[PDB]
Amino acid sequence: DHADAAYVEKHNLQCLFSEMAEQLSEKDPKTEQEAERILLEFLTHRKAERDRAALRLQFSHSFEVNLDNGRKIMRLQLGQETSTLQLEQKGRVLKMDEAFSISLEQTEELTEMFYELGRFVVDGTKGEQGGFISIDERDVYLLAAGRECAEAGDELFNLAMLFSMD
Ligand SMILES: [K+]
Repeated sequence: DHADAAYVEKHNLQCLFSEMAEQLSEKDPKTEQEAERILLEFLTHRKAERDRAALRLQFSHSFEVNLDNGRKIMRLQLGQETSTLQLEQKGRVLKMDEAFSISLEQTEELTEMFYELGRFVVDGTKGEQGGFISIDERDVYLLAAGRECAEAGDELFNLAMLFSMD
Protein backbone atom coordinates (compact mmCIF):
# COMPACT_ATOMS: atom_id res chain seq x y z
CA ASP A 1 0.00 0.00 0.00
CA HIS A 2 2.96 2.41 1.27
CA ALA A 3 6.13 0.08 1.24
CA ASP A 4 5.69 1.05 -2.48
CA ALA A 5 6.17 4.88 -2.01
CA ALA A 6 9.44 3.61 -0.29
CA TYR A 7 10.85 1.22 -3.10
CA VAL A 8 10.32 4.24 -5.51
CA GLU A 9 12.37 6.82 -3.40
CA LYS A 10 14.86 3.99 -2.40
CA HIS A 11 15.75 3.45 -6.18
CA ASN A 12 15.66 7.05 -7.71
CA LEU A 13 12.42 6.21 -9.60
CA GLN A 14 10.60 9.17 -7.98
CA CYS A 15 11.56 11.22 -11.12
CA LEU A 16 9.96 8.71 -13.57
CA PHE A 17 6.77 8.36 -11.37
CA SER A 18 6.61 12.16 -11.15
CA GLU A 19 6.97 12.68 -14.97
CA MET A 20 4.08 10.16 -15.34
CA ALA A 21 1.79 11.99 -12.87
CA GLU A 22 2.93 15.26 -14.64
CA GLN A 23 1.90 13.82 -18.08
CA LEU A 24 -1.62 13.04 -16.70
CA SER A 25 -2.11 16.71 -15.45
CA GLU A 26 -1.28 18.11 -18.94
CA LYS A 27 -3.80 15.83 -20.81
CA ASP A 28 -6.43 15.50 -17.94
CA PRO A 29 -8.09 12.12 -18.72
CA LYS A 30 -11.84 11.52 -17.98
CA THR A 31 -11.35 7.81 -16.76
CA GLU A 32 -8.69 5.40 -15.31
CA GLN A 33 -8.66 3.61 -18.74
CA GLU A 34 -7.85 6.99 -20.52
CA ALA A 35 -5.00 7.70 -17.95
CA GLU A 36 -3.42 4.22 -18.46
CA ARG A 37 -3.57 4.63 -22.29
CA ILE A 38 -1.74 8.00 -21.84
CA LEU A 39 1.01 6.30 -19.71
CA LEU A 40 1.35 3.53 -22.39
CA GLU A 41 1.66 6.30 -25.17
CA PHE A 42 4.19 8.35 -23.01
CA LEU A 43 6.53 5.35 -22.52
CA THR A 44 6.13 4.30 -26.22
CA HIS A 45 7.07 7.83 -27.54
CA ARG A 46 10.16 7.85 -25.17
CA LYS A 47 11.15 4.36 -26.46
CA ALA A 48 10.95 5.89 -29.98
CA GLU A 49 13.11 8.95 -28.94
CA ARG A 50 15.58 6.50 -27.35
CA ASP A 51 15.56 4.22 -30.48
CA ARG A 52 16.50 7.33 -32.57
CA ALA A 53 19.21 8.53 -30.05
CA ALA A 54 20.73 4.95 -30.37
CA LEU A 55 20.80 5.23 -34.21
CA ARG A 56 22.44 8.71 -34.08
CA LEU A 57 24.90 7.98 -31.15
CA GLN A 58 26.01 4.47 -32.35
CA PHE A 59 29.73 4.12 -31.28
CA SER A 60 32.53 1.58 -32.28
CA HIS A 61 35.41 2.78 -29.93
CA SER A 62 34.71 5.56 -27.40
CA PHE A 63 32.28 8.19 -26.07
CA GLU A 64 32.59 11.25 -23.85
CA VAL A 65 29.77 12.90 -21.91
CA ASN A 66 30.58 16.42 -20.59
CA LEU A 67 27.74 18.21 -18.55
CA ASP A 68 26.86 21.37 -16.39
CA ASN A 69 29.27 22.30 -19.11
CA GLY A 70 32.75 21.24 -17.61
CA ARG A 71 31.84 20.09 -14.05
CA LYS A 72 30.86 16.41 -14.83
CA ILE A 73 32.75 14.25 -17.38
CA MET A 74 32.67 10.50 -18.31
CA ARG A 75 34.83 8.85 -21.04
CA LEU A 76 34.42 5.17 -22.09
CA GLN A 77 36.72 3.11 -24.38
CA LEU A 78 35.60 -0.36 -25.62
CA GLY A 79 37.86 -3.44 -25.60
CA GLN A 80 37.36 -7.19 -26.55
CA GLU A 81 36.79 -8.51 -22.94
CA THR A 82 36.17 -5.25 -20.86
CA SER A 83 35.48 -1.47 -21.30
CA THR A 84 37.73 1.16 -19.55
CA LEU A 85 35.96 4.14 -17.85
CA GLN A 86 37.28 7.58 -16.53
CA LEU A 87 35.00 9.95 -14.49
CA GLU A 88 35.46 13.52 -13.17
CA GLN A 89 33.07 15.68 -11.13
CA LYS A 90 33.77 19.17 -9.70
CA GLY A 91 30.44 20.35 -8.17
CA ARG A 92 29.94 22.29 -4.90
CA VAL A 93 28.59 19.11 -3.18
CA LEU A 94 31.10 16.45 -4.56
CA LYS A 95 34.60 16.63 -6.11
CA MET A 96 35.88 13.25 -7.56
CA ASP A 97 37.95 11.29 -10.14
CA GLU A 98 37.69 7.61 -10.94
CA ALA A 99 39.39 5.31 -13.44
CA PHE A 100 38.58 1.52 -13.70
CA SER A 101 37.34 -1.32 -15.98
CA ILE A 102 33.76 -2.75 -16.35
CA SER A 103 32.36 -6.06 -17.75
CA LEU A 104 30.58 -6.44 -21.15
CA GLU A 105 27.29 -6.82 -19.20
CA GLN A 106 28.11 -3.56 -17.29
CA THR A 107 28.89 -1.75 -20.63
CA GLU A 108 25.46 -2.79 -22.00
CA GLU A 109 23.67 -1.46 -18.85
CA LEU A 110 25.68 1.86 -19.07
CA THR A 111 25.09 2.15 -22.85
CA GLU A 112 21.27 2.18 -22.27
CA MET A 113 21.55 5.04 -19.68
CA PHE A 114 23.74 6.89 -22.28
CA TYR A 115 21.09 6.53 -25.12
CA GLU A 116 18.54 7.85 -22.58
CA LEU A 117 20.80 11.00 -22.17
CA GLY A 118 20.97 10.93 -26.00
CA ARG A 119 17.20 11.86 -26.18
CA PHE A 120 18.28 15.43 -25.11
CA VAL A 121 20.53 16.04 -28.15
CA VAL A 122 19.55 19.32 -29.99
CA ASP A 123 20.05 20.23 -33.72
CA GLY A 124 19.95 24.01 -32.86
CA THR A 125 22.66 26.28 -31.39
CA LYS A 126 19.70 28.69 -30.64
CA GLY A 127 18.72 27.22 -27.27
CA GLU A 128 20.21 26.90 -23.73
CA GLN A 129 22.74 23.93 -23.70
CA GLY A 130 23.77 21.55 -20.82
CA GLY A 131 26.90 20.09 -22.48
CA PHE A 132 27.87 17.69 -25.26
CA ILE A 133 28.57 14.10 -26.31
CA SER A 134 31.53 13.02 -28.47
CA ILE A 135 31.43 9.67 -30.44
CA ASP A 136 34.65 7.90 -31.60
CA GLU A 137 36.69 11.19 -31.24
CA ARG A 138 34.97 12.40 -34.53
CA ASP A 139 31.38 13.65 -33.98
CA VAL A 140 30.16 16.02 -31.24
CA TYR A 141 26.50 16.68 -30.34
CA LEU A 142 25.25 19.38 -27.95
CA LEU A 143 22.77 18.53 -25.09
CA ALA A 144 19.74 20.72 -24.08
CA ALA A 145 19.65 22.37 -20.55
CA GLY A 146 16.85 21.82 -17.93
CA ARG A 147 15.84 19.36 -15.16
CA GLU A 148 15.00 16.25 -17.27
CA CYS A 149 18.41 16.44 -19.08
CA ALA A 150 20.14 16.88 -15.65
CA GLU A 151 18.20 13.90 -14.16
CA ALA A 152 19.33 11.65 -17.07
CA GLY A 153 22.96 12.73 -16.47
CA ASP A 154 22.61 12.10 -12.69
CA GLU A 155 21.31 8.54 -13.38
CA LEU A 156 24.16 7.85 -15.85
CA PHE A 157 26.97 8.98 -13.48
CA ASN A 158 25.36 7.27 -10.45
CA LEU A 159 25.36 3.89 -12.29
CA ALA A 160 29.05 4.16 -13.32
CA MET A 161 29.91 5.07 -9.68
CA LEU A 162 27.99 1.91 -8.46
CA PHE A 163 30.11 -0.22 -10.89
CA SER A 164 33.29 1.35 -9.33
CA MET A 165 32.36 -0.50 -6.04
CA ASP A 166 32.94 -3.95 -7.84
K1 LIG B 1 35.01 10.26 -27.71
